[PDB]
Amino acid sequence: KPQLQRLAADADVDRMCRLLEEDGAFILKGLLPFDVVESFNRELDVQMAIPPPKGERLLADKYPPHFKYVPNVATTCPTFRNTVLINPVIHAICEAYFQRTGDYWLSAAFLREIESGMPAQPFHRDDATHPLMHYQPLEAPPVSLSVIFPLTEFTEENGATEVILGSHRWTEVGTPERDQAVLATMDPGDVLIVRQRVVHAGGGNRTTAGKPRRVVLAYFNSVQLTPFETYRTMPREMVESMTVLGQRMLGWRTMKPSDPNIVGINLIDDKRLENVLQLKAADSP
Amino acid sequence: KPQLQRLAADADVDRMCRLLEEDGAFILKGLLPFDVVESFNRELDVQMAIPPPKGERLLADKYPPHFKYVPNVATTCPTFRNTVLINPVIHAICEAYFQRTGDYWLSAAFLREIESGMPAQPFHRDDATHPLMHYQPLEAPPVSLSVIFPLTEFTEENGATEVILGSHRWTEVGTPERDQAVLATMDPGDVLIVRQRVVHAGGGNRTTAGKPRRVVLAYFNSVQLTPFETYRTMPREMVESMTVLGQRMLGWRTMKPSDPNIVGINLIDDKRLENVLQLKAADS
Ligand SMILES: [Co+2]
Ligand SMILES: [Fe+2]
Ligand SMILES: [Fe+2]
Repeated sequence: KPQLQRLAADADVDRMCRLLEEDGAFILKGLLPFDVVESFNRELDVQMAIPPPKGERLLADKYPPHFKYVPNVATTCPTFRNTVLINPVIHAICEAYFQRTGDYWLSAAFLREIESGMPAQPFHRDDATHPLMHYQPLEAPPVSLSVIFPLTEFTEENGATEVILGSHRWTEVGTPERDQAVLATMDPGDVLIVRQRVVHAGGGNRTTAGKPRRVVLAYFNSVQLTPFETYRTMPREMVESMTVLGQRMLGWRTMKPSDPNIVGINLIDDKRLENVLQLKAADSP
Repeated sequence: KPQLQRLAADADVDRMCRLLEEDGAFILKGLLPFDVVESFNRELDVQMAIPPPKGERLLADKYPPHFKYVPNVATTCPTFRNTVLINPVIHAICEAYFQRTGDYWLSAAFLREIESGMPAQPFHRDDATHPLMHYQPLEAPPVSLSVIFPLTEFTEENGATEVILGSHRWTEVGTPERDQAVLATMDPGDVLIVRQRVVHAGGGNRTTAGKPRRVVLAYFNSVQLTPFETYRTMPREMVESMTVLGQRMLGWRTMKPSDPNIVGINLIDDKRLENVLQLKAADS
């Protein structure tokens, strides 16, 4: 079976862009150094250690108490906010991928941890958070890109993501067989990039030794689509410590869909949002 | 030749909905009382008298100087924010129209004034702010609704909006003649309601004298779609003086697209935005 291509960080962007249209997915090998990965893991550990609140939790309250989830990791994990989120290889890919739709930003970035004994996900498309995506035709400009960060090893046994190459060209998901998929086996620091409409499934975790598989999922969307997570409650001090790119990703700046939108989006008083807010940024100068 | 149906403000919503799927548009007669129309007009006169800006204007700078425009009237006109934005009939229509896509909110509401001697708009659909709308099939859940408030009289002289009935079912805009459209002639306090994909055009203004024609356009979108105007810089006192419904329309609350989105949208910390912000409201 044709496998997912593993590319070094210096790989050609045109090539990556074409990989996404032909195969629908690929892996960037060793993008994040191990020190970044381990700093990110420790920040995430802090969040998972927090005793559960007394109040409502929108997603978590639907699941049993052993559910492992960290929402909107950019507000609590400085390593993601300052290093992972603004990786220039990721954004080179995004800019080439989103060329026909225009600007993109971060819709969500969150931790999942899959424990030993968990079954695999059903095969699906990532068209549920913004259901209108389910009706976009294949040839329309893509509005969503999935970026999957393994924070432990992804192996065959512990549930490496199952991806069916070319499946973004299918009419429906149907009920595909597992052996039609290939495995995104990976080391921490690798990155898996998945095109809109590609049929895939988390592999669960069939190990029995008690070692959980840890994944951070980041969804970059056209700025036409409302971010699932809103970063508007970030303190000004935190917002201003980020770079312009980071501020743009977290919804703090006016953005531009492609023509025929010739004005922009996410603005106020006919001015750019960062101007009305007098937003400073770390790399303004 | 079929005309725009004129309906009483208290008409049945099922009939308003049949019209939007058959004609694609209709007119509500006398929805806003005269005292609402007058105070709204007074609040817009204040903004119209604000001196010309010193910095860039994202929209205004794109067009010649006869472009009279007041963006995001929700933040500067209390009558719109406290009365027109939350009108219960408008929302009965919206809830029915957006049933398949789920929750909706305000993408934009703004004032345009069209002086004498202005030519009509080219025929078009309202699919430019969110270009992905161009590729949605006709059968897919609608994600946008246009609500047009005449603040002066719309007449055949001064450029009442031209609407081509049933044109939401066309594959493309094409090159339609002006005589394929019917005119949304209205008095202030009426409301023109236009379905997504309906071909239409601003009438311009064929008059030679007279004050400009004045219109407030509100675009209501699925909460899946990012609001053109962000109301996030409204002061907390202003936000908490509004009703829950008002806060939802202006992006200050977590919202719910339809299943299979089973969590919602516009949340933070796995919590509702209004709960993180400890947001009071006029009616909660
Ligand atoms: Co003719
Ligand atoms: Fe998925
Ligand atoms: Fe229009």
